Amino acid sequence: AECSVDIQGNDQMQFNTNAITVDKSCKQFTVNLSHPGNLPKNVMGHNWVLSTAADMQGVVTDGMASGLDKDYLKPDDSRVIAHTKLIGSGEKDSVTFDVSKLKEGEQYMFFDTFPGHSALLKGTLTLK
Ligand SMILES: [Cu+2]
Ligand SMILES: [Cu+2]
Repeated sequence: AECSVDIQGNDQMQFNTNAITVDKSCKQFTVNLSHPGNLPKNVMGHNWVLSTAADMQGVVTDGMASGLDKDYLKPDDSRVIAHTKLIGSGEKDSVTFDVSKLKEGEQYMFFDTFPGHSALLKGTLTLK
């Protein structure tokens, strides 16, 4: 079945999807992130970070304290299942992860850890 998704986050604080479904016959799953807009990474950086729904708050809280030079993730954060780089306008990055990290029945969120962004640049991810 399809095992990749293209995602944009723009300068208007939107990802172009808020809901990803990962087909359970996929062995790996790829997210391709790009960033329409004009603003640089240090003011309008976005990443795509996956964790369980329950872990999202703590990843976001620790990430935002970690600084730009950490790409806004706490180093060795074991809650992070997969993520792209933090990217600014005009840049792109992909991540491919093993679908065996995901479990059916569990709720996942993807989100941006750039400070303050996750209230807007987030959505759900389901293994179906
Ligand atoms: Cu397939
Ligand atoms: Cu952002």
